Amino acid sequence: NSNICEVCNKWGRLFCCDTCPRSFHEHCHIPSVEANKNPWSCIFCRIKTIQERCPESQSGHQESEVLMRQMLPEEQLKCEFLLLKVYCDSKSCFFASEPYYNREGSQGPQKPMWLNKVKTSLNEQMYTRVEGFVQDMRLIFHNHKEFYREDKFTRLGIQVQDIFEKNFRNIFAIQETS
Ligand SMILES: [Zn+2]
Ligand SMILES: [Zn+2]
Ligand SMILES: [Zn+2]
Repeated sequence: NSNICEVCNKWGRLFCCDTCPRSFHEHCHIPSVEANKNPWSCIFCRIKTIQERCPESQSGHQESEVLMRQMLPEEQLKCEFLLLKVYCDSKSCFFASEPYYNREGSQGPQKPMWLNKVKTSLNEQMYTRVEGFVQDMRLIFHNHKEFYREDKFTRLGIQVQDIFEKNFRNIFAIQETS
């Protein structure tokens, strides 16, 4: 197994996966690492298995169809994974915790959002469809863009959104286009 967290790339108190070499801190894994379960499989492994069990799930889908899906166990897991994929980028630190807004010539967003809030929402099963999750994720980056305006810091929003969007298209096998 690995000696650093797959998500945050640090050593510490790690829990090792039984079916692959990855390792995680307890609250870096999504969901948080389970109390017992021997063997244990991580979220990467559990996603692999869904794809192997249904090979045609990798065929192209329309975004619109994927968003209307109900949050049944397998879509809940893919959303969890997609969220984990964003936390794997170090720049996620700017979007993790609750923001505040006091900049000359800007107003705060009507609906603030951050990664840890979406984590808690997924944890508490507050989304009934994929759409609710995706909307809150996009809202994070949209809020950033509108607030920081021409300040070059807006680039951080574009960049982490791109990681979100790429992984969205991969996990949910969105039809490739030109
Ligand atoms: Zn970690
Ligand atoms: Zn694994
Ligand atoms: Zn099948």
